[PDB]
Amino acid sequence: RPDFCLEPPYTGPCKARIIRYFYNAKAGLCQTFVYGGCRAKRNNFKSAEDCMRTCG
Amino acid sequence: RPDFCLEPPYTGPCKARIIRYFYNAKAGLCQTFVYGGCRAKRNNFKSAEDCMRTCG
Amino acid sequence: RPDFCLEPPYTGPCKARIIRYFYNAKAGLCQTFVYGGCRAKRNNFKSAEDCMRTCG
Amino acid sequence: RPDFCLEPPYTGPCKARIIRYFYNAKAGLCQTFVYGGCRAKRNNFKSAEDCMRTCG
Amino acid sequence: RPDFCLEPPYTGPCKARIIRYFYNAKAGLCQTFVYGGCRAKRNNFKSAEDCMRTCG
Amino acid sequence: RPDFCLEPPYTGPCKARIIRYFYNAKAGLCQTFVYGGCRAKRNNFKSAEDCMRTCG
Amino acid sequence: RPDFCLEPPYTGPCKARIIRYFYNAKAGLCQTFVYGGCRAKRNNFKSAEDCMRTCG
Amino acid sequence: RPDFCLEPPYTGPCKARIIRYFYNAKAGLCQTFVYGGCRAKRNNFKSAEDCMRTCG
Amino acid sequence: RPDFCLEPPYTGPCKARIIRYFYNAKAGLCQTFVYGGCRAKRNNFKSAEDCMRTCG
Amino acid sequence: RPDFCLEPPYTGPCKARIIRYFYNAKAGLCQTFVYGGCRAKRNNFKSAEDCMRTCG
Repeated sequence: RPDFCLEPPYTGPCKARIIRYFYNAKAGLCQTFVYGGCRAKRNNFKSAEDCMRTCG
Repeated sequence: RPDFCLEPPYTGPCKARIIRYFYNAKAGLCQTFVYGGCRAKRNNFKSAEDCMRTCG
Repeated sequence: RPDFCLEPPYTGPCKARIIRYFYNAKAGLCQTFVYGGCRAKRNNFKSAEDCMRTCG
Repeated sequence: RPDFCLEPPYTGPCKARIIRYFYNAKAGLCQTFVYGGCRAKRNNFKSAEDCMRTCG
Repeated sequence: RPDFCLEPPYTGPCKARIIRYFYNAKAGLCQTFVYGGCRAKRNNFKSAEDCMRTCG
Repeated sequence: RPDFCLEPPYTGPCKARIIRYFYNAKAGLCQTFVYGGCRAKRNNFKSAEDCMRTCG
Repeated sequence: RPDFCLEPPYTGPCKARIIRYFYNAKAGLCQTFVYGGCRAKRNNFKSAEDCMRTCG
Repeated sequence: RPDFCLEPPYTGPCKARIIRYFYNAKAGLCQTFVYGGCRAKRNNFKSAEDCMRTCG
Repeated sequence: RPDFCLEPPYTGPCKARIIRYFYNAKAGLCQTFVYGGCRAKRNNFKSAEDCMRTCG
Repeated sequence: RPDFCLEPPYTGPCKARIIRYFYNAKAGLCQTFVYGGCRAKRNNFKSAEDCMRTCG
């Protein structure tokens, strides 16, 4: 799996409360987190399917 | 049905106001609740279809 | 995890070509499969989020 | 619950393969079926949430 | 039409601002209202299609 | 209501099987029909909400 | 085109921040506006496709 | 408006029947067409909102 | 690519927190930003697919 | 970018006609392709946003 899959979720400086998925390396699966709407990091997926396939 | 279907809905510490479904064992059906966006428990479904099938 | 998470994906007798998710116990993650539209088994999720949480 | 909730699912004369929900009075929950796209009966829901609330 | 179709829309105690549909018996059609996310009444539909068919 | 609301649903020459809504003047409400994907007439709505408001 | 297509967008008294489309007669096209969630006027479309066809 | 807004809709060699929008320069608005799923040209929009804004 | 693809993202005067995509000419790809809900500029896409094709 | 981003799109053995995105290394952007519904490879994204961020 890609190295960015090991990064902690990043909400960012923006004010939106949008649900995104990130890979939790410790748990071994993708979980939800609140994304601000801008300046996203690579461990940020709009689709859980994409999260599992890319990082799983 | 799985034991987690008996736990009460858990909103969590996050600030989002997202609608999710949980199985209400008493009522015998799935109902809506507000999910915060993180630290979800197992009785939390994005799709009502999934909620009925998994817990119904 | 629930025992139904161990059953193979079931397309069913119906003629629709709808994408659903099922838990692949060997792979340790949820994958896609084509659902016919009726007579679904429990290892059938409309949302990948629901699949990981329920069976992961 | 409304009397139409006791009707069997009706696919109709049209050629589409769309997933809809109907209340299965015997099973006591909503299930999926393939809707043709036209001439729908009342026990036909686009949302599973609506199906459980209206007929549950 | 079902008796619950005659009830006024109920937002509920929760804080979400989700759009739902309710049947306006006076107007003879379904209209939008803001649902809080929990403790929904029967005259609350996620889909306008479901609202017209159930109450129309 | 607009005059186009009185027109019969028009599927068109294209091959797609997409669900759309049209106003049924006789029934006094919007119903579903299968749209081919091209050369749409005015009594064709992607949203049932839009159909009721425009033609209801 | 219908006369309601000439009305200015109406947000309404409700507290939601939902994106809707309205026909801008001067610009000759549909644009976005923030709908409150209730008491909608006719120049309010959930789908841009519906807006262009109904008012264009 | 961009020059690609003047090109005719292109379905492509693929077998899917997906609805997309294209700008009809003559009609002065965006209309639907069936996209095959691959080798898309620039006058192909997933969202009608994007089509009006980009080409309108 | 169109000249509007070079303009910075514009949130606008409205109060909604909606995610949209804009083309980042320097980065050479589309990124997310928070749109207010009204008075949109041309470098604002509802679909990321549309953003890459139009500006990429 | 990950090595799987260099792989050609893979439709698979299944019979569904679902649109997915894949990274076209030569073009330097994500494009659409038809996915069969099963046995997906890593260069397969449900969201174009995810495709650009993961492979861009």
